[PDB]
Amino acid sequence: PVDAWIREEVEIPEGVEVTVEGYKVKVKGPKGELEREFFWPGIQIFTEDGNVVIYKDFPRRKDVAIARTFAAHIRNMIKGVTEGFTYKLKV
RNA sequence: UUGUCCUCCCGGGCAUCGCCGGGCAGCUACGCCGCAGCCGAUAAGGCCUGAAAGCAUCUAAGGCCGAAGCGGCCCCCGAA
Repeated sequence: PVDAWIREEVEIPEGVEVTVEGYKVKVKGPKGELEREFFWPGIQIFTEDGNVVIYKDFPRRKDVAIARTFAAHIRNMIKGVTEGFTYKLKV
């Protein structure tokens, strides 16, 4: 194990409410609702105060990578639900 | 229609069916009719999201397309 435990936090802005049931996380905001199932053996996701916490005991390199990508995905959900995304293409 | 025999005529036997021309039915080909391009998942490859590795990155987790190849539609045998 690279460390005793790993704990990644994702802050929740005022306009967004985040809920977790089992291994599936819901993010609701003024623009819509988003879902996703984040599963990895040993990683547990819960909401504490105003943050979403991805936590694991005695993680390894791959576990750390998985936790970081999960945090990035949750941040992407919050970003999309609170302003959304726009792509530009040139013909 | 040739040779021969039944005496001759008609009518017949044999000579590869005696030989030659034609020939329906049947069988045949050299004849004629019939043989779908659509769904599903993939290989190489082309991409999205994304960290390990505050950036980057098609890959580590996750997702989308993608072969005369693979599975189904189709045909034949099939209640030991």
